[PDB]
Amino acid sequence: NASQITIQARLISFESNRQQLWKLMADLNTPLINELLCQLGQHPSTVVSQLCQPLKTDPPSRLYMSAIHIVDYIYKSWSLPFPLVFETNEDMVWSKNQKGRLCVHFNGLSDLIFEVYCGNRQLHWFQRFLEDQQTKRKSKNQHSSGLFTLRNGHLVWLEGEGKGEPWNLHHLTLYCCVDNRLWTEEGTEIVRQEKADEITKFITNMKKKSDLSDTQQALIQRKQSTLTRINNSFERPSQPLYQGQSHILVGVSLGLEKPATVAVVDAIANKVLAYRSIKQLLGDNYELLNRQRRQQQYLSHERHKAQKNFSPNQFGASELGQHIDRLLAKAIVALARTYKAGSIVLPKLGDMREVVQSEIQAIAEQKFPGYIEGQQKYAKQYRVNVHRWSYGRLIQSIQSKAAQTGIVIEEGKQPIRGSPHDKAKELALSAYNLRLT
RNA sequence: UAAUAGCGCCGCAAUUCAUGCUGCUUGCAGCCUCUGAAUUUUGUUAAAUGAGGGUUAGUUUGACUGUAUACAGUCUUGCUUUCUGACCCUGGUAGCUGCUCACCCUGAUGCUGCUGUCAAUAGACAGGAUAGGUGCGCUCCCAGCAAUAAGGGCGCGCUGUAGUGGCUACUGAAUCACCCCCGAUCAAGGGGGAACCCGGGUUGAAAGGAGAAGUCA
DNA sequence: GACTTCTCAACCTCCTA
DNA sequence: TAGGAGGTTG
Repeated sequence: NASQITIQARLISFESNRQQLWKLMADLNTPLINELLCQLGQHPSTVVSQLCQPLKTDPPSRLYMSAIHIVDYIYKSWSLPFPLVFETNEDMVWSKNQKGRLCVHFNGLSDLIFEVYCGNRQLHWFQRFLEDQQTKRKSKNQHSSGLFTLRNGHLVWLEGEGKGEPWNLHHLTLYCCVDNRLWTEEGTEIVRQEKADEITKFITNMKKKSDLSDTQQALIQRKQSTLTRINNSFERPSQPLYQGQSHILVGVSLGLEKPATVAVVDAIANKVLAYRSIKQLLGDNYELLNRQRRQQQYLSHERHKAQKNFSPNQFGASELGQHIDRLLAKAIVALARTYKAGSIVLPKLGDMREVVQSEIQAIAEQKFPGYIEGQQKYAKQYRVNVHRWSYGRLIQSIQSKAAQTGIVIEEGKQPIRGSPHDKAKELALSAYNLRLT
């Protein structure tokens, strides 16, 4: 699931409650470090479960389980404590304070009621969590847990500049992972379909082998309980999702001179419905692209100047590149949705060094026809000014936005040469040609 | 005193276009009114970019419902970012750390560069982001430096007190989004104005997917 | 900071209120 | 009886 998103909010409680939480978070981060050395040594994560059992009594029943999950994630990789991650829809017990504000009541923290401070841009998510738990409560456990839009969340701390306090210094911040497709009823239908198929496959696979007479029956019981409860739905808003025209393919072309260009082209026909260039996708946000290029030049010169012995290089850095890589994805997806596009085509990220090198060469021979010295000099001067874009965050942001809206993404092969509009059109057509296979 | 030239950018002009407009003939035909694209050629334009360091639980970007992408209704919380304004500053004082250096010569993706006044010492003091060059920046150029790229020479294995940096602690100013006043700042809002529009509104906007750990750049 | 992997329960099952 | 906290699992 690439459609799922993460929301955040700041929690606000008394000084005493924060004190208890800080003490427990320290008493939980201290032993999980000890669990690491024990865990890592034996391998050269199922055994980890009974590995923590002796560690239980050494120094929050649901919270000791939490540290187990974090380690498993680190292993498979190959004064703030670590976040307390809640890998359960039902770990948090939402409520509404007497003053109307929401509250969170964590499972292991019986007396720790935090007040939820968030933004109105995303208060509807917390209200949805509340309504979901309330709907389960009204139905008396007759709704499957797969559909409360709240997959998991982890509580983190944050740094402050007061420099005078153990926790008054630090700010709580809740990070709930919420499946965006789980908001509308029609999307929850597809989510229910996929989850039912997964449950069927998993139960068939597990029935095909033999397990313990009690754990196997209990897990299978939960499976059919989920299958029974999942058919009863919630009173969620209805939206017609997205239709998608198969023949219409929005082709997106990445380069150096133009950071990104698009081409809405028919595939059954051979006509381009409408091109858009980088100056036209970024409506009134083009000065942002220019100043980001200037900043990426300045920061690269500074990084080169710093050489080997340096102070931290984030001086003057920002997330302007990310803001532009999101403004661009929003515009590209909106353009796709306007023309009923069924898919957005993106270049393979692997072919993004060869493409930029070839584009630099093409510009060089375009300026200096055969004067090789001038071509090399201009290539150097161009690489000085027009730095390489960040073609990873852009492809990722488009993948997120399109998946959220409902537009599937395919990948083709960007042509080596030609005008950026022609490159985009031919990429889009090549994608359809390969889809025909 | 000098900044030629070069490259990126930004507009301003032309020209050809269509990603545009109109016409139906529905894919052709005109054109350039708009919206843009592509060349090349300009820098007057109060034309458009750009313009040191900071300052808001800042405004807008919102949800659902009914109707037809709009409007009406209801709810709304201050999270993380990005711009634009506006404002403030160009800092103390007290410790500590890092680097560099006998001298020349080359002069680096090196350093520094604003006004005014006083001295005309090398610095103060008042202003202050229009801050060396050009419409705007640069790893380019220019002026001074250059021991703090690199290399070359060359005194007695040293030349070492200065030049630059970093850090902590307590501090200074602005704690803002029409303006002021009193608050809050693990929360908390209230009060008083003014302009504009028609007792109500307005008095800038945007975007969010997080975390972990590696691989590096 | 910017690129690369990786994660995104759930009904059961007691046990106090 | 309805939450609260644990419990377990490919």
